[PDB]
Amino acid sequence: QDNSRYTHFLTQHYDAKPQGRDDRYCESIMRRRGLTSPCQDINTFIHGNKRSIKAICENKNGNPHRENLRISKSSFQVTTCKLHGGSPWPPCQYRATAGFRNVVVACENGLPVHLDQSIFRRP
Repeated sequence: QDNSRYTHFLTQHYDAKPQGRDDRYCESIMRRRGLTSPCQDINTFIHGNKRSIKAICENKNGNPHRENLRISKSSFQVTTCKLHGGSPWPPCQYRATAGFRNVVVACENGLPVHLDQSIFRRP
C-alpha cells in the first residue's frame, strides 16, 4: 500500500543491464520476475538507470499525457516480450523485440507505478 507499487513497478518493468535481448532473454527474465503463473501476454522492460525513469514524473524528463499519464522526453532502450502460443499456462513462450523510444508511465507521489503497455502492443 506504500511505495510498494513503485518497487513492484521495478520488478515488472526494469532491468538495468540485460545481456542479449533475444527470445531466451525474455523467457528467462519473465520466469525470474514471476510473470509466469498465468503467462502474461505482453510485458516490456526498460533498461538504463533508475534516476532517469523516476524523472519522467517531473517536468525534468516528462510531459503530461492523455488523461492522467506522463510521457518521457528522452528515449530508453527497451525490450518487449510477447507471449507466443495462445495457451496462458506454462511453459510460457516469448518472442523478444528490442526497441528504442520514449515511454508512458503513471506517477504517484513522484514515482512510476504503472507502465502503459499499449504503445508497445505495436501491431
